[PDB]
Amino acid sequence: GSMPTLLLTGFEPPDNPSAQAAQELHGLELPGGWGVHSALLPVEPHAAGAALTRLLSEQDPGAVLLTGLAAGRPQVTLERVGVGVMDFQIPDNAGQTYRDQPIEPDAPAAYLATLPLRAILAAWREAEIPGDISNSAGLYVCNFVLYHALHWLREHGRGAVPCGFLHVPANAAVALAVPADRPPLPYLPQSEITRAVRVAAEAITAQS
Amino acid sequence: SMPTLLLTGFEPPDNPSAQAAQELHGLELPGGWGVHSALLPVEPHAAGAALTRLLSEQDPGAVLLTGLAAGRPQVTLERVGVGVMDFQIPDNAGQTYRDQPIEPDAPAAYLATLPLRAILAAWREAEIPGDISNSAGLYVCNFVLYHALHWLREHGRGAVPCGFLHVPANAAVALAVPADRPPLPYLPQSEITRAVRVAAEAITAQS
Amino acid sequence: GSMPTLLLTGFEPPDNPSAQAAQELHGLELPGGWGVHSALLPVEPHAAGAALTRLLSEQDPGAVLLTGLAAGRPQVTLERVGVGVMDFQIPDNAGQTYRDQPIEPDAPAAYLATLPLRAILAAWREAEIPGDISNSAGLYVCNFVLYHALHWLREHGRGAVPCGFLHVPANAAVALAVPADRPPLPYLPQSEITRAVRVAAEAITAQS
Amino acid sequence: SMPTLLLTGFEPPDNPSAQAAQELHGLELPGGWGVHSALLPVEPHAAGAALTRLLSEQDPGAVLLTGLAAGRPQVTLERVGVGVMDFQIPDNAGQTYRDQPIEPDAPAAYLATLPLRAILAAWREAEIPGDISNSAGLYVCNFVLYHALHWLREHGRGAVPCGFLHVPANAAVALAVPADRPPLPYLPQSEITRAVRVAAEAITAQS
Repeated sequence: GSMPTLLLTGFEPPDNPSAQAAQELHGLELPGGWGVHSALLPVEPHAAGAALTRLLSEQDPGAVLLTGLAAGRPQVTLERVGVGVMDFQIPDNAGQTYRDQPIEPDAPAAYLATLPLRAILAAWREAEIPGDISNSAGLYVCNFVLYHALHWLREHGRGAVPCGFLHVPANAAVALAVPADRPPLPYLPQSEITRAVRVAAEAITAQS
Repeated sequence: SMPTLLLTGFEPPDNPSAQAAQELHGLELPGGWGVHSALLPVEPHAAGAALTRLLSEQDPGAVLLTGLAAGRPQVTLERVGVGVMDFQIPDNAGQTYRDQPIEPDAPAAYLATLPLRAILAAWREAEIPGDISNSAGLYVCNFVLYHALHWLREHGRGAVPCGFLHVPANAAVALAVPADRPPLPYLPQSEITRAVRVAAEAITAQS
Repeated sequence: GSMPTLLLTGFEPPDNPSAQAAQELHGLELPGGWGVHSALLPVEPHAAGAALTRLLSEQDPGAVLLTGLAAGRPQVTLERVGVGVMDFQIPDNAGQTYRDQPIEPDAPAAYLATLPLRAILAAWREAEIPGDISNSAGLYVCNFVLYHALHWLREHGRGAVPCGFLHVPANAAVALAVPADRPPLPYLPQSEITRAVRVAAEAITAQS
Repeated sequence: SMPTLLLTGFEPPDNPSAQAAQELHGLELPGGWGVHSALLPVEPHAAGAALTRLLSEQDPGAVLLTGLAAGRPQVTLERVGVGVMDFQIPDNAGQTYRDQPIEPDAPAAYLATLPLRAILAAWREAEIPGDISNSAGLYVCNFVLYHALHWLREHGRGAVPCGFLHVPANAAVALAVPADRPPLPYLPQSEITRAVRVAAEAITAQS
C-alpha cells in the first residue's frame, strides 16, 4: 500500500515448488520498508493474465518476481526475455493448446526482463546457490505471464518497475512422482528452492 | 534477375554449416530459384558487415542462415533473434560481450519470417527429425539472425522470409571431442546437407 | 560351415536399426575366408536364449557380434560386460518383467566380452565413426543375450571365440516416432549404423 | 564388540561423500549398531590398502562405501563391481589404467550384497528420490566396491552386506563448475548426508 511491495507469484498445483515458495514467503519483511505480497496464478493463460493484471493494478508493486516450475532444470534460473508467442507442448489445465499464436496483435515480439539479473546471480553465489540466466522461458504459461507483466507495466508507464521470471527445479515431490519409464529428474529440496526465491527477492529490493 | 535464396554458413576447425553451404551453392530450385552461398566469419562485427553486403548486393528473395549447434541431436529452426550479445565463449577475435544490446532503440527481438511449419513438414516427409528452437543462444549465430531481420525490416524488405537453421555436429566435430568431455550427438555431413537442402526447397516453394 | 563364420544378430521389431543392419550384412564376404551369417532374435529373453543357443550350436561361429538398439545413445558403443541379472524397466514383447533375477543359478556374476574392443574402436575412428566402450548393457534382453552367449561359449570349451555386444543409436524412423511430449533422440541414418556394424565385423575377423 | 557399520567416503577440493561420512561417524543406530567412518584416498592402490585395513581391524557387520558421481541427479546404489580398472581421468597420483584386470584369476564381477530394494524403499519413505545403478564406472569408486566384495568373500565374510552409494554434487561442487561446462544437478549437503544416513539405517535394520 503506502510501503513498497514486491509482488511474488507462483503457479497453482500435483505439486508445484513455485507455489510452495510463494506461499511461505508471503508477508516477508525486507530491508528498506519492503514487503512481499504473494499470489498464485492458475496454469491457463487467459485466467493467469486476468489474475496478474488485477494484482499489478491492485497491489501497485515496486517490483515483480514471477516464478514457476521448470521440471528437468538442475538449478534456479532467471529468464532474460519474454516472447510474444503462445505455443504449447502440453495442454494447459483447461485442456487447451495454442500453436504459434501471437500474444497480442501489434505488440513487441519480445520484452526483456528488467530485474537486476547479474545482482541476483551474485547474491545467489554469495549464498552458495548455483544459478544462471536462461534465454528462453518456453512458450507455455510461464513465458506468457512474463510477457504479459512486462507489457502491462510498459503500457501503464511503469516500465521502470523491475519485473522478471525465476524458474525453479523440481522439488522432491515432483521427482518422486516421475513414472518408472521416464528419466530421473534433477531436483532440490523445497527449502533450497524457497531460499533461492528469498535471496532473489532480497537482491531485487536492495537494488531498487 | 532470377530469385535468389541466400544461404550462409560460418567459416571454421570443422563446421558442418560451412560444408552444407559450400555444397549447395548454385543449386537450381523449381520456379527459377537459385541458391547463392556465402560463409560468414565467427566474429559478430565482421559477420554483420559481411551479411549486410550480401543482403544489399544479392537482394535475395529469402534468407537461410545456418550454423553449428554442437550438442543438439537434430536440425532445428530458430523462432526468434534476440537483440542481446552475451558470449559464453570468445569469438574468433578472442572477444566476449556481456548483456550488450545489439542496437540502441531497436526491437528487443525479431521473430524469424521463414515458413517454419512448412519446413518441419518437408523435413518429416524426407524422414528427417527436426523441430523449432525458441532460443538461438546469444552468440554470433543469434546475432546474425537479429542483424538480418533488422536490416530487412529497415530496408522495407520485411516480407523477405529470413531465419536460422542450427545443425548438429558432423562426424568430424564429434570425433574431435576430448576424452574427458561427454560424447556429442552427431549426423553424417550428407544428412546435414540434405536437411539444409530440404529446408531451402521448402522455403522457395512457399514464396 | 567349413569356412569361418561371423554370427551377426539383431533384434526383431516398430523399427529396429539392429535388425536392418543384420539383414543387410547377411552373407557379406570378409577377407580371410570369413562370411557373415545373420539372424534376428526375439525381444523376449527365454525365446532369445533358445534361438541364440541354436545359432551357436548350428552355425559354430568363429566370432559372435550381437547387436541391439539403445534409443538415446548418440554413438555406436561396445559393451564391456554382460551381467548375470535380469531386471526389466519395461516389459518384453510377451508383456513380462523380471526384477533382480539371476540369469542362472551358480553361474558367474558377469562375463567380460571377448571382442577386440580397442581394435574395433580404432577401426571405427579410422572410418570416421565416433564410438566408445559402454560398461553397462542394461539388464534387459540385450544384456541377457550377451551374458547367455558368453556363458554358453565358455561352457562348451569355446571361450576363445570372440563374442560381444554392439549397441546402435536410433535411426531416423525411431527418432521420428518419438511422441511430441518426449525429448528428441540422438539418431543416425540407417546407412551410418549399418556401416558401423560392418566396420566392427571387419575388425573382429581381421584380428581373429 | 558391538555391531559396526563401516562407512567410507573419498578424501578431497570438495567431496560430499567425505562430508557425509565425517558427519555420520559415531552415529548410534537401533539394535546396538554404530557407524565407524573413514576417508579413502582417490588412488586405487592406496585406497585398497586402506580399505583392507579397515575391513580387517573394524570387522564390520556391514559396509557402506560412498563417493561422488558428479552429474547424477539423485543418490544411487551400485549393483555390481567390475574387476577392471579403466580411468577416463587420472587419479590423485596422476595415474591412469587401461582395461586392467583388478586381480588375476578372480571373478569378472561381484554383485553388491546390500539390501538394495529395502534401501530404495527407505529413501522413498523419507521423500528421497533414488535408484539402482548398474555401472559404478571403472574408476576408484568401482575399484573399492570390487575390492571390498572380493576381500569379504576371500575371508569367509561374504554374508557381510557390502555395497556402494554414489551421491550427487553438493552446492560447492556445482558452484566450482567452469563457465564453459554445463551446469550440474546438485543437492544441498544436508540432503546428501540424510540420504547416506537413511541408507545406513535401512542396512542395519535388515541385518
